[PDB]
Amino acid sequence: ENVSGISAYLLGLIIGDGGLYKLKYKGNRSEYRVVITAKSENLIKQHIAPLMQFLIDELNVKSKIQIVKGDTRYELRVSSKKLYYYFANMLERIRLFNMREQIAFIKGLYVAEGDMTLKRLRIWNKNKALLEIVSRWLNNLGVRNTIHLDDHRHGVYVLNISLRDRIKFVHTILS
DNA sequence: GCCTTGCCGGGTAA
DNA sequence: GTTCCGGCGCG
DNA sequence: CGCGCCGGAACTTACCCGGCAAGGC
Ligand SMILES: [Cl-]
Ligand SMILES: [Mn+2]
Repeated sequence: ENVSGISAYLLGLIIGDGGLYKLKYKGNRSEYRVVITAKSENLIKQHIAPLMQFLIDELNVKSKIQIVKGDTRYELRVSSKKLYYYFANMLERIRLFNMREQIAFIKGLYVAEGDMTLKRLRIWNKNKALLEIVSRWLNNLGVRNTIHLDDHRHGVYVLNISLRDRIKFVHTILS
């Protein structure tokens, strides 16, 4: 479906450059947040937000897309119990993504946490198990890759995509 | 040569 | 990237 | 009383970038 794909992509952005938060305030107040942060307000307004808005319309979510200016980056924020569980449940069923979703999701994760220089093809994350999942999808799409611990200061692993397959990767995934 | 990729420090964009 | 804050709405 | 959407803001740190050098054809 068109929404499952846009969903997979947004989840990549979210995991890569934002998050999902179940907040608890005093006294017994709460909030659920779907967040993507970025340096460029323009990317957020022009590229990311129209995608999220579509998803919101599609799910009859009522919350508004908030764009908040932070000291170091802009934050897209949807304050919504519904949107939150939607993405959170999807994250839990990640291993079952089909090809369409796999691709969309890797695209989102790469845009967010990849080497966009493209001189090398790399993805960074502290979650090894998440990288191992991506690694297998790639291998099965004919894109060889390795994982090792890149940054010993912060426990950040890198998924390195063999440049022998640079073309199949840039073409297949970053479409 | 040249290409690839593991290594590792800077500092800003998460 | 994450979690405080004070606000508000609502059964 | 209990919870869930707003609008920030302060707070922390995980990324991305990019030079180097070892191994391979
Ligand atoms: Cl995971
Ligand atoms: Mn990023």
